[PDB]
Amino acid sequence: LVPRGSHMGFPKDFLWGTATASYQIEGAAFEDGKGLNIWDVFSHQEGKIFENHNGDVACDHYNRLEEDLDILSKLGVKSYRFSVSWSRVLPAGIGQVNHKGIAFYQMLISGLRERGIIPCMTLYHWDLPYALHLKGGWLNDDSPNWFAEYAKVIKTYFGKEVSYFITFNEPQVFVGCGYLSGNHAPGYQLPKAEIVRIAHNVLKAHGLAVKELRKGEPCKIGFTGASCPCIPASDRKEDIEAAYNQYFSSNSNEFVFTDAFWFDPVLKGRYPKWVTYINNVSMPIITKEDMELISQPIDFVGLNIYNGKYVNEDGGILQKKQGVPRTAIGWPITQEALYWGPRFTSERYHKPIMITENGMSCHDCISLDGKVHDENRIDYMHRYLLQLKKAIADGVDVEGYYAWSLLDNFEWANGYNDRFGITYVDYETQQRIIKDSGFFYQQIIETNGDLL
Amino acid sequence: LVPRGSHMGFPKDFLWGTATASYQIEGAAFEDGKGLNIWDVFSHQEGKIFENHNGDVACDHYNRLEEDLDILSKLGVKSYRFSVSWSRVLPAGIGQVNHKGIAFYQMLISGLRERGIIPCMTLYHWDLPYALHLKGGWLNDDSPNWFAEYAKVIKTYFGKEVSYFITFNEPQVFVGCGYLSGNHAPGYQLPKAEIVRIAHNVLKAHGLAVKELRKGEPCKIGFTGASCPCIPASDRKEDIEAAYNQYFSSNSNEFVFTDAFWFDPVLKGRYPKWVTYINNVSMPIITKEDMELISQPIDFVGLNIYNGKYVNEDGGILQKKQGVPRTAIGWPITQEALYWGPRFTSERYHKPIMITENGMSCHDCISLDGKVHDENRIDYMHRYLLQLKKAIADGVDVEGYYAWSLLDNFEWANGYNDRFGITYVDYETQQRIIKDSGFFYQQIIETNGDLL
Amino acid sequence: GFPKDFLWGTATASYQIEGAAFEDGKGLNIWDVFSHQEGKIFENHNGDVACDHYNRLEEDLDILSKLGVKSYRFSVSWSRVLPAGIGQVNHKGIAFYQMLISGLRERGIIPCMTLYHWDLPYALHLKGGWLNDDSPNWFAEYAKVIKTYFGKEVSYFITFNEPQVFVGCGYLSGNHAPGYQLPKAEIVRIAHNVLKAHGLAVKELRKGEPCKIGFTGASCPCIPASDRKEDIEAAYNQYFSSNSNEFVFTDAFWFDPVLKGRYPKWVTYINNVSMPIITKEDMELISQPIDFVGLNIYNGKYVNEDGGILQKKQGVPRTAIGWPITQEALYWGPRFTSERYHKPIMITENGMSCHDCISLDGKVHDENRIDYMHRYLLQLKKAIADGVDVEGYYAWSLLDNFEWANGYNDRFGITYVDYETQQRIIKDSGFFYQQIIETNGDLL
Amino acid sequence: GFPKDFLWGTATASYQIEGAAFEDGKGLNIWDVFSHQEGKIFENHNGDVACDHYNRLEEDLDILSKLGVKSYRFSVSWSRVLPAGIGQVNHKGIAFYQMLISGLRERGIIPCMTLYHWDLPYALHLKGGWLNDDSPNWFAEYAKVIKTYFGKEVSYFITFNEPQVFVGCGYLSGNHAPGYQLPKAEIVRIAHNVLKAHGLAVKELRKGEPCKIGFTGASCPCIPASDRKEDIEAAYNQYFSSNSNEFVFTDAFWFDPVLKGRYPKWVTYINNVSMPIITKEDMELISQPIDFVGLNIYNGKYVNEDGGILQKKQGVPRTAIGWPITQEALYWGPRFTSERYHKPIMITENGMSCHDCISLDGKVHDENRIDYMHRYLLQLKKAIADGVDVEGYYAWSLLDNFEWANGYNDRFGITYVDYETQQRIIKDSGFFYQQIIETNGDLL
Repeated sequence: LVPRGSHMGFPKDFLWGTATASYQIEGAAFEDGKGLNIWDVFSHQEGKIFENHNGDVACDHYNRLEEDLDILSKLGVKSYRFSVSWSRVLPAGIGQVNHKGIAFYQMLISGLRERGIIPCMTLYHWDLPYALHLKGGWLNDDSPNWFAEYAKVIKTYFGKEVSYFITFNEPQVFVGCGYLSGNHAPGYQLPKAEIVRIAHNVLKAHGLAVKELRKGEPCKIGFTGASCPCIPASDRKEDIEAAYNQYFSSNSNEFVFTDAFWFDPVLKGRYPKWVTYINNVSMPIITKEDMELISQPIDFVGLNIYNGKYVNEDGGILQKKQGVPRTAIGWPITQEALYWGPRFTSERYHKPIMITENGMSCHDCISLDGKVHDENRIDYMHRYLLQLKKAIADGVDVEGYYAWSLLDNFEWANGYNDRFGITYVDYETQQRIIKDSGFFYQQIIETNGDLL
Repeated sequence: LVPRGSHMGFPKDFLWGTATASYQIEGAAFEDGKGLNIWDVFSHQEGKIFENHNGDVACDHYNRLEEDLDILSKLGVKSYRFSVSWSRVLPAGIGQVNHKGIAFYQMLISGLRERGIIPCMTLYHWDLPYALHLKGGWLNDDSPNWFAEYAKVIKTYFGKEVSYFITFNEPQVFVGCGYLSGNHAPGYQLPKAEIVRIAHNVLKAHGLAVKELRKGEPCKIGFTGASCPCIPASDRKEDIEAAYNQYFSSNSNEFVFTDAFWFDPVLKGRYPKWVTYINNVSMPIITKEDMELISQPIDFVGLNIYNGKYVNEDGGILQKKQGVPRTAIGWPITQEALYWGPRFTSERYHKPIMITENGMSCHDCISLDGKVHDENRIDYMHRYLLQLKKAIADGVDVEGYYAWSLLDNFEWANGYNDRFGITYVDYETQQRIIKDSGFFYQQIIETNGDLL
Repeated sequence: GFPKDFLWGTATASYQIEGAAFEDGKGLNIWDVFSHQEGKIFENHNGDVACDHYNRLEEDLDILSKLGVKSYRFSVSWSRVLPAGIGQVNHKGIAFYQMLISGLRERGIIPCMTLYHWDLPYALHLKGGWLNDDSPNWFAEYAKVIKTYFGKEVSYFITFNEPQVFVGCGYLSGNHAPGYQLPKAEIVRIAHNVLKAHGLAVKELRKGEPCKIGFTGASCPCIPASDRKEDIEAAYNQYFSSNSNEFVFTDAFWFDPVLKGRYPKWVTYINNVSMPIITKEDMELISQPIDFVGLNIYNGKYVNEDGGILQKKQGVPRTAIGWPITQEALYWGPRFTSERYHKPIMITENGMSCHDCISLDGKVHDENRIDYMHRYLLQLKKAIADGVDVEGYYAWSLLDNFEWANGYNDRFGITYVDYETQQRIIKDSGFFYQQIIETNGDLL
Repeated sequence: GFPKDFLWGTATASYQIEGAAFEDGKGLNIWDVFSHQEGKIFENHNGDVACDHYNRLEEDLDILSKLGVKSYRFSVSWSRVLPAGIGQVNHKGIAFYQMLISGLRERGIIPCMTLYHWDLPYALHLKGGWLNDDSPNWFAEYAKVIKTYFGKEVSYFITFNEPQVFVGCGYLSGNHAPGYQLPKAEIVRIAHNVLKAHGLAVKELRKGEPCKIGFTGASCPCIPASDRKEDIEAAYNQYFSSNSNEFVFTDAFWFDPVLKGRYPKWVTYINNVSMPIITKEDMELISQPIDFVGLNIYNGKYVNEDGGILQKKQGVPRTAIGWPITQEALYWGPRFTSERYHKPIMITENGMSCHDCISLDGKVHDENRIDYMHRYLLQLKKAIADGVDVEGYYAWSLLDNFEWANGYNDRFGITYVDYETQQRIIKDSGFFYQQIIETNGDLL
């Protein structure tokens, strides 16, 4: 990388954001003609979620939109990253549009523009329409075309007022956990060949969606991966190099959760070399036309980084420190991940990066004083943002940072047992209480991070 | 039932048969334009089959048809029950017919008619075309139409020479083990509502397939269930009634492996009442028209009976006797199952019955004398046929009995570790050796079971 | 408010803090072996070194007196003082605890000594541990050594810590050392040997100096739906219920024997092969007079008006180890135990696991721990107000330490320990607590 | 052909046939308790009654002589003769075995007594079983009691049956009594104690009458692919290989200590916490001279020229318990053992589980067992032809019986047992074997 220098710090037009996802916050899962999604069915299956929690109601954000928009303004957030519920706008996934569904996102986007908050719209954050699941979901050859139709509808109704789109959130997770480990919807444990087939169809879906998002008003399009940065043992050149190689490595026994497996097709138009020699029963035919479609020009790379892994000089994973600082969900705190992650991604692909998620699960409660004190989240945020500022100094093009999450919400298989919000939600009353971290982040934005 | 008494014994036209299934014997899994089926893929997944056995080659029946036909005639078998490989005649499951696949079954049927043996063709014995699995298989609303199209092709090409059809074999198992327990292809563990959805789509497929099989030549059409008969504690009326009720019972927590859940729809055009009360997420919509489609008139009920369970006077399950006679697969020998199973089915539905499978897994070997002695199989067959003869005497209309199997073969998740054959197969050489039970059965057929 | 002479304390256990597992002729304990068995502990952590408290006794004593703690609850490593579990006493082991107790008395801090905090000497484990008919006698000998060498200076003893856990987790579920999953009859045999062991240890501890003797249960209090009389009775009955299929973790299975001299009725009616013979003399031996009941309370469960446990509230406030925060537990637990047994209560453990770290400012901020303590202590103070006799409250723990099968992944300390340097850093909670003690809880 | 003095026998074990588990002062054993634990045994079968051989000794002896058996291998129930494992001898227990041995001698049948066939007295289990330092002494005492009451009329002794199984399955995998899953060091400790126990038992069995003393291993012979020297040597190496990750079920791990007075090399390099101290005195004690090596061989595995274990053939002939039929096992097992240890070999167990039943003709036809026996015995004959010292062959088993974790679901008998009525029906294999004995296997 070519350095930029410290002086400026964070860019003047840096998107200080917060992120949510449809299923995690919206509720009203069976209202206003919305079609079932795979998480509605998965979450209602005995044993799949922590204490059989589900997203039926969640934060009831569908009905409390106004209140949450006021929290965004109050905090002084520049950008709001959210996902559209495919099944809310297209109950069957294709064909008939649901106007009540469109109306909701319309009211959200008007509320955002009225408050001068830049919409960042995730098209797919895991809530596959159930009707499409009944037709084989991402195993179906037509799944790219289904997604394209959805993309077209998105652009049609929201292309006017929304200029930031992300096609897919974390294919590593929704394919890996959804279809390999089976812990996420729809809860399958499929063979390698089918994982490759699904990947291939998700990536082609991405291409077609990009094309659909290009028709009409100009906009910035992104793709978000789950990233677990390899943190080098030292600043020695060989150690950095080993961490870089390990970070972008993949093989037929361990690919679905990697960066390279997804980002190489998107950005370089090629899978990792190993893919070409796989001959397993039922492998998809991967063509040159496929790879051109997949690698449509996009504007930014989205990184979801929560933590990384310390590697040795040779790129092997170092044993975790005893009593290493950790979060409420069990993950370690590794501040340098928000340096090395963006750095290596910039070095490899030479693209603008947005941190589409960064946040911490904390055992938050309402204290006797009626407030929610989350110093651990503040320290986490403080530490991670310093590392991201260092990455910008060393010449990484970073255009935005999105705190996960605006609200405590339904954390997938962990239910409501993990609170990631800068805003606390009491689920008995649906009361919002802004946490200390919320005000901390507000001050950062107002000072554009100059005082970190 | 009105008895006929024990003078006549087995009817004059009784179909003495043996039974196989496509995937279990054919092999040639990747030849002659045959498309993949779910078992090709499932069996190649690590850990799914005993010692990773698969049906790639199986008994190589595809190439050794003439030797197998010769065994049939040498034994004097009246009828041969087999299944057609959907994926062999329709590689994508729909659309393009594969004429080399047709030619195989053509040469089988000609071979049979030439030897005066009556073909009993099963359409679906679990080998769903992989291409259709990728479209969601039986979860897909169109899966009935797929099957219908298959059935039409069946009728078109084989309706001339084949007069006995079975639409589905053991939906209890291919749905229950395929989609609930996940031990069989495609290896899923789906919620209750999806099992009902699959069941309903399978049953509608049956309806449509019957209609296709009715167009053109006249034939007899059946539907085969896996049945575990409840054997009453005694001949007292109340003990019998209790066994009857247990046998035909089902509920939302135990239905997929039951008789009534499948046979009530087919034969009486109604689900068990509990189904209409369920409202789980994403239950299929069951219409009056659906039930009329499902309940096309058919000519016989198929029962696959290997063993039953002894019940107390209240219909509760009695504890299995210590050291009860059992088989190599671990199942108990329960002779009375082949009396009570047919009897109760006869009483409930008043339809002709065929025993479409009965047989035993034995730890068979080639002895020093070069022969295969299976006296345990002989005794099993003798005892069960005695019981079937008694059912016929007590007024059960039984039109045939098919021994499972003609050949040792691929026994699904148990691979080649379970031999059910009246003919031994050495898989190293593909040598067939008719077992003692084969000659025993030959004698039964020639005497029409008069000497049992 | 809180009584004038209230034992404001903090608590630890030998294996969780000491380290120095293989020095000065200390014999092996079951945790030394168990912890070294791959897969038994989070990331194969072990207490070989732990907080190195063996070697940093002085520093930790200064923390105690800096916080102004009135009493220090700790356990004695049975294997450190009796390496084979019986016979030859090890004087270098005694020296350590002697040095500690001196340090405590020099700072005016009342020692509260737990005899058995789960670190069964391995040599005794090779002889069948608590399945052995002689196991009560082994303990008695250990309790006699304790009185001999420490009875002069120590007048608060706890025989056993959480029999629910070291038996239930150690021999039923198998998540704790020695990691067994034994039949019901052997669980009862173990329980009966432990309870007889307690009796004999009480008698040993009664010879010589006058002292207060206690017994500590892991208690999960049933919190009534409301203050309605019937909801309270339903909660009480649930709290003190037990049966053949769920007893090892209950209060009544252990405390009724100790305090009422009888097991729950169902225990006698069992006749599983190999069940121990429970005699009248056994029960008289078990039910020696003791001076207080120890309650380890972390959280409880809410019960409906019929005694049925309610489902945990969605998004309930919780701790870093996953447990819910249920403040009312430190009211109802003491109150119900007081009502049933009419003995003085000692809260021998109360605390919270937090995801603590050193912030950019070099301090350890644990506001959650502060709220937890504040809330729970309010409840205990209300129990006192309503006439419940509570003689002491010990915060778990003085130090972040080895949390058994969770290793070092759970920090319960009012003092943070960086395990890389063994540096102690007092958390905000430590100063909060200091202030609570100074004011005897009058500002809660 | 087969030698003139060949010991053509059949074999049983106490717990598998005797029943009468709770009578005539017999103490509990681990299998009494384990088998009553929910879900430990196939359909919760136990040996409370088994074949009721205790109460039907005459009938079973009559079958033994009817078959023309030359030797009868049985085990003595430790807990039947010493109800507490040590101390008071139970003379009603002794009487039974005295009656058995009388009935054998009376019928001209050579007794072959197994001391330990897995039924450890429960009292000793409570004292830590084979983990306890005194367990070799417990067994020594037992072996002295055996010699005292049976040394006059019994000249064939086997100290331990299948240490591979009772230690491997009993304490590593946990599928057999007592049902534990212990660390490597505790397995080696148990092995060492069993082995030392063996040594003391030999010395006890030497005091008085001269006798033949053996040690029985569970053996899985490696069958060379071909008769090539390379394939043979590779099979030999694999057959006697072991390592710290895979030793408890091997031959070398147990037989080297007994016969060569050394453990395999890898044992030197284990430094795990709790590892037993193996002294040279221990090794000399273990490695007492013995008269024969007992092999229990059911099947083997085929190894390529490299020594790598070959995959099982698709559709290989197998038994009702799932094992493959590998006739050559009863050639290479003896030969390789004979070459390594230069000791006389006794096939102390060989047979086949079959899905046997009473046919309509009222007979029990078991042609598979007949073929199995014929195929294996031909292979044993060929070993004797090639100069392997084999002193006898004992068909497992006389009766269908309690097959441990598989309960009564696996029938190994040459006599069928109907558990409803306890009727015995000699199978075709019994008669087949009778004929082989009368002809001394000349017609094989």
